[PDB]
Amino acid sequence: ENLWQVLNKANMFYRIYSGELGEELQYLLKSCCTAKEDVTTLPQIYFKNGEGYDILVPI
RNA sequence: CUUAAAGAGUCAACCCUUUGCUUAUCUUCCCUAUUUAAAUGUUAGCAGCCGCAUAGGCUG
Repeated sequence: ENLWQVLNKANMFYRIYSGELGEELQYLLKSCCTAKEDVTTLPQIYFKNGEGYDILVPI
């Protein structure tokens, strides 16, 4: 199994997330938990937010 | 300015063959269709003869 199987059974990602297996592991997990952004080849719609619109990109 | 914006699914074909749904059946008794009454509505628009008339008159 790759990392995707082991992190997703028996609530293992929440176990590393709440640090039952270690706070330095919490760090390792969060070092991979980042927000990378790209808006190309994605839908961009307008949603009314009250007297104006927001360009929502639904992911 | 709508998970906005955009897009060629194309092609091809042997469903075969086989077959016993036969067998025997009581439908059946019953019994009131009874009674009337204008056909009226002129109920016919005819037969000859006087005539050129299929115009018009006469005769019963």
